[PDB]
Amino acid sequence: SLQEKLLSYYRNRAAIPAGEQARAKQAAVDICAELASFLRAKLPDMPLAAMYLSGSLYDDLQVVTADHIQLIVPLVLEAALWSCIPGEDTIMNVPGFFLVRRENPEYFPRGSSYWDRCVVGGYLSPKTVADTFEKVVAGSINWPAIGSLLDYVIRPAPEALTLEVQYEKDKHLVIDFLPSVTLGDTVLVARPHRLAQYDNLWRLSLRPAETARLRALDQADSGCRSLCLKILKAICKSTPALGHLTASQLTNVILHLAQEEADWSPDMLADRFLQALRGLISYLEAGVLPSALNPKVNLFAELTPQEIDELGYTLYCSLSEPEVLLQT
Repeated sequence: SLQEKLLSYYRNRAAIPAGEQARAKQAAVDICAELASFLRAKLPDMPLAAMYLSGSLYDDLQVVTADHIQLIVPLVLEAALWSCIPGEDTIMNVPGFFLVRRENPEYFPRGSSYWDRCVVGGYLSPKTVADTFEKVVAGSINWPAIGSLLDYVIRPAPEALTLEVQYEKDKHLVIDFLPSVTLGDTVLVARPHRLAQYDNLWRLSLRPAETARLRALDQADSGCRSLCLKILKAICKSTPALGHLTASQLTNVILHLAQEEADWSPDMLADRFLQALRGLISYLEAGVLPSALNPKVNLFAELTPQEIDELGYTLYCSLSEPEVLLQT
């Protein structure tokens, strides 16, 4: 049965050994700690909150291999000096992105804030902020030496704010160094829009709120939404034609489906899985996957039509024998 194959697939492909997760996490904390020491030592005047590790590996949602970790570097911005403007509220009309505006310059003039050195045209520039950290992360810290003390091989990617870490002979971990402005249950990040004319905008991450909503849903009925998600994530991670599908997009298909369908008991996993495949296909066909948390945001807005066709056709052809997705 499909149910049995899905559970076999989760068991044999999707779930990451507790020990492998441990080594990846430790590699990340080692790296974080080294960055914090450098920052506290060479940039002690840079107002930052506590850096913390984040991502699906900390929420029990990472699959196949422990290979991706976010390192959130939150800027401290004075309340009276800055505002965060939603992209959908600007002339450019760019949902999913934000402006961080320097406010009250006539009352608190240029220089009142450390972050004034990263302001361009009255806005905290994500590009200038990222450049500042790039010089630190990619130009100032001795990664060859540090990897040696920790027995890792650490290199910034060519995307210099991405650190490639070899923590085992052939186990590799990517750490994304994300300069951020935390905004409640959401995070603004310096990771440029795919289009070039949308680059002074901070990117809005809804991950923490999406994750919390998913967990709350399963907690209320002891349901299988998270398990279904993990199986979907593993399939897309293991299938080249499906690689453009992101954790967030898959999480939101489940969140919408959770609004339409109440029954996520363990024995309904297979039915939910197929419903999620057909759901995905309909979203791809429309070219629109609205964020379940911010409906103004289309989660497919950064895919091209060719990328969307490949996803849609791959999934559609699979419906005639869904088992092929389980690497069979």
